[PDB]
Amino acid sequence: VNSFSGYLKLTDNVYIKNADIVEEAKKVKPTVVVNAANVYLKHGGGVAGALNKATNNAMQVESDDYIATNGPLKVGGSCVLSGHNLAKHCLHVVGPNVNKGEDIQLLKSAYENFNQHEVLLAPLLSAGIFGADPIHSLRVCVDTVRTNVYLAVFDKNLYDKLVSSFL
Ligand SMILES: O=C(O)C[C@H](NC(=O)c1ncnc2[nH]ccc12)c1cccc(Cl)c1
Repeated sequence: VNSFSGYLKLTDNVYIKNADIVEEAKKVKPTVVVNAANVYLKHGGGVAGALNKATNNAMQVESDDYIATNGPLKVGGSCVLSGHNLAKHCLHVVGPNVNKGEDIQLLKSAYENFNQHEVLLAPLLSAGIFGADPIHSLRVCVDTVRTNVYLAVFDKNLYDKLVSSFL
């Protein structure tokens, strides 16, 4: 038993809510919150900019030190950093950004990173300003992640569309 609340059950292990992931994180303090990152960990907008803003830019400061030491991530890859005031850990996961011309086939690889953590609060990878089809991303999530994932969908209209079309 965990302390996520009001989540619609999609499958054995995937639950979904129309909620601001930043607000969910502040309320639950999960072990792992997933950031929809880019390879440079430049947290400008979307999930990343919003999470980072909620940490008072501490996420960005930590991320810049990480990149200075390790170089960029791979598209499809991830790293574990602090969750600051939002969670124990933040799993920064790089899905493909369609508006950058990146390979949508890498979405499955991106979701595979979730399997290294027993429970996660997460956004829908490559949705929003990443420009991929959110219905497809949800299908990849359910068909790839085996651990317990709680998806927080910001856009109300998107949430309703995702629920009503889910097979
Ligand atoms: O679920 C959605 O609607 C799509 C979701 N977006 C957000 O979670 C979001 N976007 C902008 N500002 C925000 N502030 C608090 C949350 C938040 C998303 C998912 C993957 C990549 C990106 Cl880039 C965006």
